[PDB]
Amino acid sequence: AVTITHLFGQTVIKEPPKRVVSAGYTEQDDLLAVDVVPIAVTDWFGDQPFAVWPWAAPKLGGARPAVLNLDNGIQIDRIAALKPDLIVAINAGVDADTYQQLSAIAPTVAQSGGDAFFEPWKDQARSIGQAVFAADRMRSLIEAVDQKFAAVAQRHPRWRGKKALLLQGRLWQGNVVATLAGWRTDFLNDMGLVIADSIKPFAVDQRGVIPRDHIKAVLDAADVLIWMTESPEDEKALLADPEIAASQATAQRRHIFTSKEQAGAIAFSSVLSYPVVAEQLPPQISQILG
Ligand SMILES: [Cl-]
Ligand SMILES: [Cl-]
Ligand SMILES: [Cl-]
Repeated sequence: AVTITHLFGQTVIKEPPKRVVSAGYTEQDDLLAVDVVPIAVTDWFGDQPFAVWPWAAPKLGGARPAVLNLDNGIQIDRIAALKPDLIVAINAGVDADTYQQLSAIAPTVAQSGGDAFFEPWKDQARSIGQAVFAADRMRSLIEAVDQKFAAVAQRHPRWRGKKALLLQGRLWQGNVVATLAGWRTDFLNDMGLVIADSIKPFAVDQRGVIPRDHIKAVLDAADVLIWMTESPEDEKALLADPEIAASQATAQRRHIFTSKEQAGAIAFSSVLSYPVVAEQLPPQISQILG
């Protein structure tokens, strides 16, 4: 028997769960990675089959899990009717009230820390690994992710010190939104890249929010710009913006506009999704810096 400790206290899991609800946005990836097929998955975005993205889809096979959604909040009645022996909500934005409500249905694994959404991915992965008795296997999977990105650095020693920015694929009310240096950007550091500090003065929580008249100046501080774009229309809209259009990156073609899959892979930041980032992204960075 394993005992998981989290923000709301301890959860005792007597044996390996045969019925598992994934009540958060990204958890289905770590569960599938250790070959736990959830009976329910919670949709986030992308409108994927059964809310499982292409990298994890082969693991799903012919399984047809219920698809939940957080639009109105956690649907507990649906989770109750599914009658799970385990509920994983790390990423579901659980609070003290909703947790006890989930605990009534079955043992519930909540987030460990002050982040109700999107705690550091390794913490989420390790927690899931222990809960499903996959702990040794999960450790190997995490180590494999670090290996992949490190191998990119070794293959591209010239990239070291080059400045990059990781940006959302859409403007918010005319403003560029950058991912601040943190665990989310660690995969870029592993490749040897540095996050341009031009975004630091504009920091809000884990994101920089760039005023319009600061956009060109902030972008021009970077050698390569990675926009996480979910469709061709996202890219067109960004290139139509005069600040972005007049940036050095446009003239010098320093822009990387991700595919929906690539954006989703970054967004999920899982043991399954990150390997996709390590494969598909560096060839695009190579054409620019190279
Ligand atoms: Cl660590
Ligand atoms: Cl194991
Ligand atoms: Cl090689």
